[PDB]
Amino acid sequence: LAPSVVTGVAQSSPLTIVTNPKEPRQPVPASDGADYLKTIPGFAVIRNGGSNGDPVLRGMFGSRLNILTNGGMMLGAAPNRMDAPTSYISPETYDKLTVIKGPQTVLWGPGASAGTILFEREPERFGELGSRVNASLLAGSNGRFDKVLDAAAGNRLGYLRFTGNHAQSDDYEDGAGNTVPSRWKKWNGDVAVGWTPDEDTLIELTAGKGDGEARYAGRGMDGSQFKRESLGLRFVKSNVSDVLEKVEAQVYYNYADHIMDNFRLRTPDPSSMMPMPMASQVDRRTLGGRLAATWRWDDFKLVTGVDAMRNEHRARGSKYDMMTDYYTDADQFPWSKDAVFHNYGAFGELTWFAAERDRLIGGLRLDRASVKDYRQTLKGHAMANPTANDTRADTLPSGFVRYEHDLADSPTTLYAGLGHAERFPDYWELFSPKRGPNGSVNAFDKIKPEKTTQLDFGLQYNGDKLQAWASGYVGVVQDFILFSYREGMGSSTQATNVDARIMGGELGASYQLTGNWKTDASLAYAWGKNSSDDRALPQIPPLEARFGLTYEEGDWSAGSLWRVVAPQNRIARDQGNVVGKDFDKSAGFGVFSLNGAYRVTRNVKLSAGVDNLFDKDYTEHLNKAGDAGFGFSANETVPEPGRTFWTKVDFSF
Ligand SMILES: [Ag+]
Ligand SMILES: [Ag+]
Ligand SMILES: [Ag+]
Repeated sequence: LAPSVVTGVAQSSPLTIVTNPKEPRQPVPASDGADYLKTIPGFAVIRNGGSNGDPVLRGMFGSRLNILTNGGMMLGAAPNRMDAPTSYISPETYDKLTVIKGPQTVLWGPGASAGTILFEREPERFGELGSRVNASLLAGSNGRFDKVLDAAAGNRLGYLRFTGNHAQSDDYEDGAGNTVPSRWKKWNGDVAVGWTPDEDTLIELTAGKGDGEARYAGRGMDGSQFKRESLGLRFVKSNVSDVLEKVEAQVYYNYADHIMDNFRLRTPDPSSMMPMPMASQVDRRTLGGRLAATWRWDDFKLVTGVDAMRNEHRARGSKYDMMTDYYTDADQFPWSKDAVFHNYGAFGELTWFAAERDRLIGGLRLDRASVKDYRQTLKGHAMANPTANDTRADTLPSGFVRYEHDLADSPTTLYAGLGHAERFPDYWELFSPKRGPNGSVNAFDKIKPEKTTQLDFGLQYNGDKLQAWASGYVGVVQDFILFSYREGMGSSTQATNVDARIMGGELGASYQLTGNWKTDASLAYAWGKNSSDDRALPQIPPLEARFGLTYEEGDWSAGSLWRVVAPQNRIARDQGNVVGKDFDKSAGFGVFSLNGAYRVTRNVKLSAGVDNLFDKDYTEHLNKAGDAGFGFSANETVPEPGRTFWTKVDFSF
C-alpha cells in the first residue's frame, strides 16, 4: 500500500488494459494523449516536438486507432495531423483510460482495426451533500510546470464538477547538449452538471474548452493555436425491466480550431520554400451520438445499439504582399469548407457464459459511411478540383468472435479471437495526398476502404507472486492505405492501396520477490509486409523491452527502469503515412531511469524521477525528420530528451 510510479501498465483482462491516468508515470508524460500510451506495451509515438506525438499501435497509425473521450470523437484539422486527436486530450483530467487491442469490439464505432482507446470520466456518486477535490502540481527541467484541479460538489439529487489544467515546458535538450525546438503550452477547463433523480437515472451536461501551442522541430511550421470547444449530453437509465439492464444515450459536439504558422514560434527560414511570413487556419466540427441497450438474462448478455457521426473541415490562409512587406492574416478571409463526412451504424455484441470457466463473445456492426469533397479549387497558384462537390459512400460490415477459457488447476485464462474490420478512408487519406492511385483524378476519387482480418490470441495468469500476460496477433490487410513520398521540388505524396500481412505481440510479467521487492518486464513486437510490392511496411516500431525493479517499504517506494530498443532494419524508404516516411534503418539504444514516491498523509503524496539518467543521445525510428531551418540535415530525425528531472505532488481531499 506504499505509492509508486507507473512505468508500465499490464494487460488486465483479455486484449484489455485499464489504468488510472492520474498516477505518476516514469518517463514523464507531456500532458497529451500519446504520452500516456507509451506506458502500455504495443504503443509507440511519432515525435513532432516536445508534445503532441502521433500514437502508433502495433505499428498501426492514424484512424486505425479509435480514440474516444467520454464516448465522443475529437478530430483535429491540420492537413498533416500537426494536431492529432491526442493533442487535444489531457489524460490527467480523466479518471480511466481503457485500451482494447484488435478489432474485437463493435460498441464504440467504425473502423477500429488496430484498437480502440477510451478516456472516461465517471459520474460523481454523492450520498450526503458534500464535496471532493483532488489536484496535483508538477515541476521539472526546462521550465516544466503543470497544475491540475478536479473538484466536485453535490448530493443524492445532483452534482456540479470542474476539472482543469495548465501545463507548459520550454525547449528541452537532447543528450548531445543541443536545444531542441520543442516548447509547448496547454490549458483545459471543463464543467459537468449531473442530475440523478433516482439511482436508476443519471443525466449529465458537459462543456469545456482548451487551448495550447507547440513548437515542432519536426515540421516547417508550428502550432500557435489548438482551440477546442466541447458540448456533451449523456443519459443512463438502469433496471428498466427484468431483462433490460441499462439504456444509455449520448450526444457530443467537438470543435477544433488550429493555427499553423512560421513566424509566431520561429523565424521564417529564408533558405526554404517559405521565406515570407505565412499562417494557415483550419477547423474541424464533429457532431455525433450513441444509443445502446444492454440486455441480461440466463447465461447471456446482449448489447444492441446504433450510432451516428458527422464532421466538417474548413481552412483559410494568409497572404503576403511580396512587392511590399504587407501581411494579411488568415482571419481576414472567409473559411473554405473542403470536406464533410457522415457515418451511421448499427451494432450488437452477444456474450454466452457457458458453464463458469467458459465465455464466448460475438459482435457485429454495419456502417454506412459517406464523404463529400467541397473543395472548389486546389493548391502552385490555384487550379481546378476535378471532384468538386462529388459524393461517395459505402456500406461496411465488421465483426468478431472470441472464445475465453479458464483453466481449473491454476488461475489461467486462454483466449483466441477472429475479427474483421472495414474502415472508410479518413480526412487525411482522401484530401491530404497530392496524388491518388495511378490513373486516378485524385485520391478522393479512388482510395478504397481498408479491410483487416486478424487472429488475436493470448493468456492471463493471476497468481499471488507472479502475474503474467501475453497477446499475439496475425492478420491480413486488404487495400492498406499507403503513402509514398516522391520528393523531386518539395515533397509530393501519393496515396495507394496495397495488400499487407501483419503479425506481432506483446507480453509482460510482474513478480513479487518479497514483501518489499517487486520486479516486472514487458516486450512489444510488431511486424509488417507490403504484399503488393514485396517489401516491408514503413513506419514500424522496432522490438522493445522494459525492465522495472521496485522496492516498497511502509510509506515510500524507489524504483529503477531500463528501456531497451532493438534497431529497425525492416524499412520502406520514402513510404509511410500522412505524417512521416521511412528513410534510414534506426539504431538500437538503451535508456535508464530512477523514481521514488512517498505518502506524507492520506491526502498528500510526493513523486520524483530522473528520466534518461545517463543523458543518452538517441532518437526513435518513428520520429519525424528535423527541419532544415533548424539545425537538422537530411532525414536526421528529432532526438528524444536528454536527462530530465521531475517532481510532483498529489492532493486528494
Ligand atoms: Ag501544419
Ligand atoms: Ag508554411
Ligand atoms: Ag508562402
